[PDB]
Amino acid sequence: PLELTQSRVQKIWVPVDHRPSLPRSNSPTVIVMVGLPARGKTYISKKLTRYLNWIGVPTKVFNVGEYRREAVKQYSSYNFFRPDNEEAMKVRKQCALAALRDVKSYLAKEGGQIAVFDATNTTRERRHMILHFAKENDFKAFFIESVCDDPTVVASNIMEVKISSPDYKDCNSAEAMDDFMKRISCYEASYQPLDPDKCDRDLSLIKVIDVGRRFLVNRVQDHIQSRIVYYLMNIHVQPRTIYLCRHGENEHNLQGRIGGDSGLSSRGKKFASALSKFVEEQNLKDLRVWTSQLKSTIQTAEALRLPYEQWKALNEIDAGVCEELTYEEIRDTYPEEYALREQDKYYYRYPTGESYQDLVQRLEPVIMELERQENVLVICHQAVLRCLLAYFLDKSAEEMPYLKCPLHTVLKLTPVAYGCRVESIYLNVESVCTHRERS
Amino acid sequence: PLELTQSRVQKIWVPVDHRPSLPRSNSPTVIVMVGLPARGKTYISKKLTRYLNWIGVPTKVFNVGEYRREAVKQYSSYNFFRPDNEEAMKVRKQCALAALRDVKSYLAKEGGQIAVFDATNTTRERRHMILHFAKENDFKAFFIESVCDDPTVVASNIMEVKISSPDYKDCNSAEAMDDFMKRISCYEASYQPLDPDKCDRDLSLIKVIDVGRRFLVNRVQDHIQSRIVYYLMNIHVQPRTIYLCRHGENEHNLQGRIGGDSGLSSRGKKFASALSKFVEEQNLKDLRVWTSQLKSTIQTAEALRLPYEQWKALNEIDAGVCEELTYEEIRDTYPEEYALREQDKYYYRYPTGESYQDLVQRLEPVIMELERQENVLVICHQAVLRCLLAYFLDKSAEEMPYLKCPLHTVLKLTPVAYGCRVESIYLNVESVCTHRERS
Ligand SMILES: N#Cc1c(N)n(Cc2ccccc2)c2ccc(Oc3ccc(NC(=O)CN)cc3)cc12
Ligand SMILES: N#Cc1c(N)n(Cc2ccccc2)c2ccc(Oc3ccc(NC(=O)CN)cc3)cc12
Ligand SMILES: O=P(O)(O)OC[C@H]1O[C@](O)(CO)[C@@H](O)[C@@H]1O
Ligand SMILES: O=P(O)(O)OC[C@H]1O[C@](O)(CO)[C@@H](O)[C@@H]1O
Repeated sequence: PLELTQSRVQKIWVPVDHRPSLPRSNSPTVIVMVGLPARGKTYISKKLTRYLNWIGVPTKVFNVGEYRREAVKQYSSYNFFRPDNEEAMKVRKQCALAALRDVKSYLAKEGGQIAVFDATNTTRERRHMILHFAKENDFKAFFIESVCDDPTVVASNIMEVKISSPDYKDCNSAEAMDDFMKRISCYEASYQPLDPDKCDRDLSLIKVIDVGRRFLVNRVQDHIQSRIVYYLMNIHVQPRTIYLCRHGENEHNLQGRIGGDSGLSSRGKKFASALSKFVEEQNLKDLRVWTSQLKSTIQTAEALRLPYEQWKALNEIDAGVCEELTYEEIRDTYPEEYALREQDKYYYRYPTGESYQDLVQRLEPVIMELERQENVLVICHQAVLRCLLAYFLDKSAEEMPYLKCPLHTVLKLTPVAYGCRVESIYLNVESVCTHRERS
Repeated sequence: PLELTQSRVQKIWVPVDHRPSLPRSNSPTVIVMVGLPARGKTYISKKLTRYLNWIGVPTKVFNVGEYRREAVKQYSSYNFFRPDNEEAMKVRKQCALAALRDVKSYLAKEGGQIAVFDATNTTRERRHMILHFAKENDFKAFFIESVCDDPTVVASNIMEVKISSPDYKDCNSAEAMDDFMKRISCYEASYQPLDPDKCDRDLSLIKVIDVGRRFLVNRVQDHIQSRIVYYLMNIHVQPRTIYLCRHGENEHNLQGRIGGDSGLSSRGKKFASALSKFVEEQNLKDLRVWTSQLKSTIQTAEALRLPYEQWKALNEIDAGVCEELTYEEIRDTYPEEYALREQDKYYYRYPTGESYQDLVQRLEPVIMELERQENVLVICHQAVLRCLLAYFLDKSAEEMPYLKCPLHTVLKLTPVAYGCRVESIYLNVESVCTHRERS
């Protein structure tokens, strides 16, 4: 009794499945965005979706405006958003219902876990309809409202991401700004904010007040909602830069050996000096420096003459029994293991070691702290860097083990208009190449 | 250049410190509890302190009532708490100032990081005085207010932990309840709740409303405050049971070998059956079962015929190079390593392996999820179990590696009146002993 087998790829112990002659084969969530236009609802939707997908929760944004741009060919003006525009009001409702139809298909038929319903959802009527849709489909509903009265914040959002919208292609900055202000005004009369005190007392919600200065949290039901709330409380919209790089070339790199805790080669030491000059030239008022607990990243940070913090979570992927071996020695000693990894690089777990999937779980606290911080330099390792980069660049689990993260190269990340601007800076020091493409 | 040495105990790479001829050698936080008596302030203080200490943040509670019980020998009645009691009002202020004096000494001179100031702090005047004390000593201030108007909740708190207070030793349940209600009334007139809208807008605070049904979060400044907020949102006061046990005896246990991924011995399989009978006899409506990804815990869970979830975070401490070795083989092959561990069992890191300190960091998400859940059975390993037990039993880092966690024994944890009631249930199946006392 209790016969188990270890799955070849993930190394998970499962009950031996001696299928008979005829082999026979929790609740999803609708995140409801709430608020007036230019309140960062799309910014929240996109960032939260990026984080949830990276941690392994399949998430998708359903933006009602995109359904509208598809149904109504060319956008002319705020007149489309008028409350007295009978025809456009019918079209807008149809677009919201078509988005909900795609929400049902995503959560009930496509293996999606979270659907972010990105719309104004400013009226109790619209929200009651979304709740009815959730209850009838056995979906949980979690509301995220963004409340802000600052005209500087509103004007800045219009200038940064609204004027550049496909709706304002034929318009100049002044026309687009004026039209958008009138467009916001169309929503102000019927806007009923969330009321957790009386009306929305039984709803699970978060009210993000004054661009995250204050929060009203009501009835957090589960793990995922609690995580979202913690995430929203850790992120900020302050300007900053994230620099990511690997340790300078090490002795194992020269021998083509994986893992281990070898020190910097002569070229690696040259990169470390080059990195110090680069850091100095960036003229950053304050900079946090993070390393792994492995020698090569610490030696690189030592060259900076700056305080640094060592994180065990930043240590390179653990290769288990394959540690300190070359890829040729892995193919010759463990050919089955080598081929299994090549076929499923993200989920593959090394024997007594890790997978890229395990790395994500380990790096989640790193990501949360990266979000809290401002200027940060992370000196790490190839697999760790691919994982962090997949988070910032919204790369899938399938692409993550193949992202190009060369040695002696700084990846400069600048958060701007929904995404991250990525600049690469090679510090002109030769090294070996450790990148291996798929087969 | 960049000469580093690896510290023998923790295995941390540090710059080689060639001290010259004459060798030369962030801000603490005051957590302010706010609210009327019988609002769970002491419950919050104690639980939060237990969590913060376990994760490695030195934390201490300063309860003003304990300073009062020390200054004023015997407690007679609510008359001591009267606003017109000039003498007792002076004494109570002196007690609060004496507690603050000990807060300053703890944070500035004893290496304490967090001081939980456990008092009513119901008036703006008292809170302004605490803020002045924090600003002058360069301490951060974070307010935690508990607001509840439910008379059932208040009466239940008086019955559960107030009537049994050293103040009510000579009183019967009815006298003590009546005196305590009058005592609460003494505070109601001068009570000024936190106002993050106008008056307390610049204060860093959390308002816990209706026993954690709702939260008002204002100006979370840093990492530790964000963590506290996340913790408060994950804990609950619902009745439940936590069962903790190790996998049934394995083949490595019989050989006296550490680590590895061996399967259950014949006795281990007998324990697994005994555990199923025990679980069945507990008659729990719902029960979550958690295991590690190691075979022995999964085989134990397989005997239950219940759904279970495997956590890589529950995997036994990694012994690095010492994996699959007996303690005799460790002492003979690695005598320096063996002696270093015996001297500093909590901080000692195995080469390419872990410390109990690393285990805590790995187990933090397990603890957070254990808090969210109700009835949970955790089937794990000796070092993992000691770490989890140290959290629930408020054991120090020094005691943690020596806690007794025998094989074939269930530790039944029942949360009641500030602590955890611990019941041990041996399932009458023989095994080897893996416990090793200090030398
Ligand atoms: N109202 C409004 C908002 C707005 N205009 N934006 C766009 C924006 C982009 C880049 C820079 C500034 C604003 C936002 C971007 C995000 C946003 O929601 C937030 C903002 C901040 C937090 N949390 C915190 O800041 C707590 N440390 C959580 C959610 C609100 C707005
Ligand atoms: N008012 C009041 C409270 C009160 N009487 N107690 C004592 C208590 C002990 C055991 C059982 C029930 C209540 C409390 C114990 C804790 C407490 O503060 C909480 C309560 C709940 C949370 N969070 C959540 O429940 C969110 N899942 C965070 C903090 C408030 C009270
Ligand atoms: O997943 P991949 O492509 O093998 O890359 C990860 C490897 O890269 C290295 O960082 C350097 O080759 C190794 O230490 C690690 O095993
Ligand atoms: O810290 P200690 O006392 O060595 O106990 C941890 C050890 O106990 C075991 O779980 C069983 O002996 C080992 O796998 C592990 O190395």
